[PDB]
Amino acid sequence: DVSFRLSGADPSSYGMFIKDLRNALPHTEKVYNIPLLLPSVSGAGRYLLMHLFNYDGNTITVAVDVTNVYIMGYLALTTSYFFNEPAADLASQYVFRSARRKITLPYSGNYERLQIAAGKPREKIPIGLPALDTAISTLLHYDSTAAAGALLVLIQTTAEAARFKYIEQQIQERAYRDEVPSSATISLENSWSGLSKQIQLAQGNNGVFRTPTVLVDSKGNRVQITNVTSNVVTSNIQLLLNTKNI
Ligand SMILES: *[C@@H]1O[C@H](CO)[C@@H](O)[C@H](O)[C@H]1NC(C)=O
Ligand SMILES: Nc1ncnc2[nH]cnc12
Repeated sequence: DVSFRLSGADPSSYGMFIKDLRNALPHTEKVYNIPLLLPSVSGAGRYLLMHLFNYDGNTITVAVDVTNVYIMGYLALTTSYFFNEPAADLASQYVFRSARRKITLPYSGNYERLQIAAGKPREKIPIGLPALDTAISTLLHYDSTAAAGALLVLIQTTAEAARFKYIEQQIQERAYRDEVPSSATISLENSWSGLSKQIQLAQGNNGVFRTPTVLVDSKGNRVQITNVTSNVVTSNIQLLLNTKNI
């Protein structure tokens, strides 16, 4: 298990949590020096539990699939909550079995459905450590519309930060003040599977992507990533989605 406390949190303690989260994900291989997530894991071992504590010390436990860093569900006091999708239903067979009741959220866990449920796109939802404290608090008591927004915050400040050093740094910048994600952040989120695939295909293609990945950069400009010498590959992406899962 990995844990993060908002009470006393700073960029350093958040950095430590994101390190712990990455390190909890198993791999047997690195591709271009980046850990390659496993094709599959059987049984309860598929799921990492993240213990998150709000500023007041209240807690939720979040279930994360270690193959793809996908949040499947969470436990808040004695109630479990899972996304409305087959992978989350499967997860519910292994985690939080001792919850007094299980609620299936009225949406799946992808960004398209969550943004619909929340009534707003990610571009308009501030993220940061304060927003993560809010999100934890929101999830403690069921409210499906409020929970959609909370879950967009939770996913970007945990899973997305684990996947990309740039996103981790963005959240660190937002330790004490929320701000909507940069368009580069949005771009990276949207591109992880694509990038993961191209980095793997580059092995056997002399480091060259079979298909260029289009990203938005820090200055707001749109760029093509064509090979493993890109900063996105050398100094940003931290985990690879196995092509078996693409
Ligand atoms: C690889 O990417 C860099 C930019 O990141 C580019 O300038 C260079 O020409 C590319 N090399 C090849 C072989 O595509
Ligand atoms: N539930 C989820 N967990 C991790 N990353 C995601 N990206 C979109 N939905 C996600």
